[PDB]
Amino acid sequence: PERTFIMVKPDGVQRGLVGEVIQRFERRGYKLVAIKMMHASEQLLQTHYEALKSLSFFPKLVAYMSSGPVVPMVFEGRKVVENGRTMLGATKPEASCPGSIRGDYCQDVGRNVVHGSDSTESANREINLWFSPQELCQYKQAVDPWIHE
Amino acid sequence: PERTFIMVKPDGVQRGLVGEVIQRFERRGYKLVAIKMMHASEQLLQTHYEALKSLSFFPKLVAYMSSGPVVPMVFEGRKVVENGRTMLGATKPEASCPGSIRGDYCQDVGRNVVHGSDSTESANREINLWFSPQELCQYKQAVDPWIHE
Ligand SMILES: Nc1ncnc2c1ncn2[C@@H]1O[C@H](COP(=O)(O)OP(=O)(O)O)[C@@H](O)[C@H]1O
Ligand SMILES: Nc1ncnc2c1ncn2[C@@H]1O[C@H](COP(=O)(O)OP(=O)(O)O)[C@@H](O)[C@H]1O
Repeated sequence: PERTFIMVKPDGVQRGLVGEVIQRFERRGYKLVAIKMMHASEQLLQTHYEALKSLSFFPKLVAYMSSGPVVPMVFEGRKVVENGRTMLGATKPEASCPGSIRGDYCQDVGRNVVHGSDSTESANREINLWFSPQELCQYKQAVDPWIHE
Repeated sequence: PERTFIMVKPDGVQRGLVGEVIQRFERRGYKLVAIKMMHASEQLLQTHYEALKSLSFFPKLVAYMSSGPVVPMVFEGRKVVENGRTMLGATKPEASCPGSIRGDYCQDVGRNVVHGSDSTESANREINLWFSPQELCQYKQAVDPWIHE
């Protein structure tokens, strides 16, 4: 069961885009299995972005990502990691195509509304960092026979 | 700070309407301050519906509301309880007007997608039943000066 970690950033919350992000995944048949709103601590954010810890903008990113609530969530379905990346669009909004989240809503790489896992290994790490196993819900989608072979 | 308790029911999750419900409140300027997905236990559901415990359909409602995950959430803003009720529409979908959630999406009172508090006192009780105070996030909406006097 492929899963990906999606997270609305503080600017996505402020601009009222939480439902929009969820709905883009639901409309593609993906199964919401976990979600919550929280203030993320600096330590959690530093671990989440550990691959970037050596970059100049790391402290600014961490301080920004803790400056208002975020909405982490988990979606499940076929090719959800790769399709999640396409649906979010390029990291830099000016490189993203219309129809993607960042192409429709963003103008600045530093205010690009949403985070999504870039690989299966990253998804598994991020899911387990933000959610305990008991927060992940299991159910069978009624439309399952019509969304994949 | 007025708050209301909104909850997507198992049929709203199955039919991919979670983001739609959130977005109707965000588009009206209301502030999302708490959300999670969970399997609700029978005991929690019986307390939530305690006013109905003497009615014939009570056990069926409780069993149904525990048959798949739900998405409880909390919104904050001026007249959010009363406006929440109008936005959801009448309990019986056939009595609800188009433009409301149940008027747009529902055909059966027993599958009417979403729950919302019917009064301020009910909202405070339900919020505290489903969420500990630490799950409620506080922030200032940037659009605050433009959504109310
Ligand atoms: N040059 C930059 N200046 C400011 N913020 C940046 C810059 N590059 C990346 N960021 C922020 O840090 C995050 C790092 O994520 P990354 O894995 O590089 O790409 P993506 O967010 O598309 O997965 C970005 O989403 C963005 O918000
Ligand atoms: N006659 C009925 N048959 C089956 N289910 C019902 C019936 N009446 C109410 N319910 C269910 O129980 C819930 C009780 O909520 P109630 O406070 O009566 O109205 P509302 O849901 O509009 O606040 C309804 O939302 C509905 O899902």
